[PDB]
Amino acid sequence: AQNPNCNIMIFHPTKEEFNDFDKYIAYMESQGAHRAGLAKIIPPKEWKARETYDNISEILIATPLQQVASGRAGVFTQYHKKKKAMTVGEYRHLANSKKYQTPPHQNFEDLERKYWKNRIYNSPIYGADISGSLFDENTKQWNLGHLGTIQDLLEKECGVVIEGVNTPYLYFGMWKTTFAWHTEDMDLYSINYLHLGEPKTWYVVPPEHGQRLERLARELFPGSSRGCGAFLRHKVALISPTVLKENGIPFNRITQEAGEFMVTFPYGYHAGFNHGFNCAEAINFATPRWIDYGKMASQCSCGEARVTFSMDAFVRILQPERYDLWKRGQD
Ligand SMILES: O=C(O)CNC(=O)C(=O)O
Ligand SMILES: [Mg+2]
Ligand code: NI
Ligand SMILES: [Zn+2]
Repeated sequence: AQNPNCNIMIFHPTKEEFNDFDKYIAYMESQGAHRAGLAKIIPPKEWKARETYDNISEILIATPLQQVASGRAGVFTQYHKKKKAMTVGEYRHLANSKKYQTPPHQNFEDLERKYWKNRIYNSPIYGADISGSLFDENTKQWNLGHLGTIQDLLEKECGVVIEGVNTPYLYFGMWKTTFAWHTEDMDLYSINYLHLGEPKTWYVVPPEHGQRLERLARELFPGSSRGCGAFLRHKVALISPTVLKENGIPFNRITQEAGEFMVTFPYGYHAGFNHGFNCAEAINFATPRWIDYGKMASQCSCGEARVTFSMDAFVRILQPERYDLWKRGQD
């Protein structure tokens, strides 16, 4: 069995290998990459996402989110307070201001230490889940807005024909902006490209050990666990690496830099934070190996998780027994 320790693998495809997306995912899986839950892909040196970023300040962040924390430094939840709209220009200036800027630090390890120590005492502002793309239409390889759709995957594998569309989202981050422990909707894959700016640190639990994380989360957030049998779907809970190590939860960590892709694999729990002002683009996708994870994915039916239009058909086709209850949660 390849990669039995479930280490995060890093890949360096050639320009030739970068032509066929699906083929390269299948290659990474042949090497055991999926066992980690996350992989890094460094594009060939000849590739570019777009020519320049010179005009990105005119993008609108319609609903910036202030991420307010409650708990202790290593075990906390965050709620999103909606703020008034601002342009990317305005947001970048805010990120770089004395109140919000990255503190002086020696290296990534020191910054990680400062994050876990001090995150809860600040409320950074995140621009999330903004429909759009920053890939040039002429970028033909690994363009996140030109992937084959999840609907077409399910049609090809299973023969059914469903509504729904699948488009990318932009994320604008600053120091301490935080993504909580989660898997993807319907335990899909995700792919994330860091377009510009400062790094993003990721933590991941191997898919084969995801239920270990869920058990700890039930222990650490006991009121939340009574409210919902899949409350990590709410995307609000943080658990530090120190706490994970104390409770024997297997995980790995890696820092993504501008110009690099990360892939999350089905049922790979992940969490992380941004080092300073940055812009990422991400999208969900499917392969034939996903279908069995889609069929088994947990669902939030308490009403909190509320998700896209396109998830309806996935639940309806793959999880018909659950459909009625899940849709009462949506409606
Ligand atoms: O970049 C972020 O804030 C969050 N991204 C993801 O969880 C992802 O790409 O799967
Ligand atoms: Mg612009
Ligand atoms: Ni994700
Ligand atoms: Zn719920």
